[PDB]
Amino acid sequence: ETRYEKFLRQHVDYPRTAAPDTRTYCNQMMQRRGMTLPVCKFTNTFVHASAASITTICGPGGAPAGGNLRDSTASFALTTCRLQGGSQRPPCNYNGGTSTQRIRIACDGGLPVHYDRAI
Repeated sequence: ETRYEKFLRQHVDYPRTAAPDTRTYCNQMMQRRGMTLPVCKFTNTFVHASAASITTICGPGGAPAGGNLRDSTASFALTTCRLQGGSQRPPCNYNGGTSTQRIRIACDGGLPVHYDRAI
């Protein structure tokens, strides 16, 4: 898996996957996307924009933010999932919120490789 593919798998959900509520969205998506084995990932943001929309952050669609970090020009629909309690052992239960925010990602060679935070 390329670092780019890992970024899409972990952080890109577009169009947004339908779910009954955000807790269920998080529970389903964290598992579907490979983030609950072998341990529960503590937190993860899904960005609801295309790979192309996010990739431009690394170039004309974003701005330098120190080191290899870039801030997006655009605000994006986001869902943020945070693990209930503190244990890495499954079962992995999540809570979640949604927002519309600019984002700060790490780029390498013009492509996204990590999600840093919402701005």
